[PDB]
Amino acid sequence: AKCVSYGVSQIKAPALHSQGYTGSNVKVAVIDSGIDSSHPDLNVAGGASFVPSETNPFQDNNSHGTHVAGTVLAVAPSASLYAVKVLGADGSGQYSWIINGIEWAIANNMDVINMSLGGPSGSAALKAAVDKAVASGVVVVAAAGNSGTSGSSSTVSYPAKYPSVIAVGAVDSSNQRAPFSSVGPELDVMAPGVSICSTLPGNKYGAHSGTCPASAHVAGAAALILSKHPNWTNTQVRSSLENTATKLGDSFYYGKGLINVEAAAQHHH
Repeated sequence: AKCVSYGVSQIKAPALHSQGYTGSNVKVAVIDSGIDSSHPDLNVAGGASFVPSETNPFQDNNSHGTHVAGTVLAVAPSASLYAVKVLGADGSGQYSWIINGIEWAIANNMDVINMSLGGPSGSAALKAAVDKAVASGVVVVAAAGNSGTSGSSSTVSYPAKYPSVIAVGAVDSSNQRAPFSSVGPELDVMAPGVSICSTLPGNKYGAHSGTCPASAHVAGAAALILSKHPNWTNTQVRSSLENTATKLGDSFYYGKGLINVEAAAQHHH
């Protein structure tokens, strides 16, 4: 909203805005470090903390949750944000806390989960939680990871690496893969993730780079699509994003390409 960012244009969100679609009546769980709910540029509808040492989901001592929140609303100005705090100030959290956050999002009928986070290692418990959210009809979006490349090996973080999740990589303003953006066959789509200006705690603004801001754009895009097509299943929202992406190169690096929310929101299934 208040900090200008190229990313909103890049994914063609203004075309939805000009049609009157802004993500009205869409519940988006920001599963991250909290959201600074006292930021004048944010509104938070509810939330929960699962970080025993950081009990307030409506404060953010990391900054990532608040930056994600601002990007979600820049793309989908009318979206209802829920602050699901599973990470501490150092941007780390236990998988069990993450799972508790996912469980809360399912129980509270979230339309979209955004997981601005990933760990290097697998968990059947984490996989069961995202698979359950998808089975319950939630669109589950996650940052692909900031682990760069590892030759022919996947560097996609968990839970982005699970097939049920939409794994989002990062491009710059000229649609080139960001050097940090994780790669592999599990990568699904790309979005803007380089020098993204958004809300920071304490009524501040600033640029962040990562798959974290990239995932935020796709969570917002899912909210725009649901506002035009509130009857679409998560399966149909996901298909619309993947099948209408702008091809950018080899899928190992770029998945299906850059999301195009204008194209996605008029996809015929």
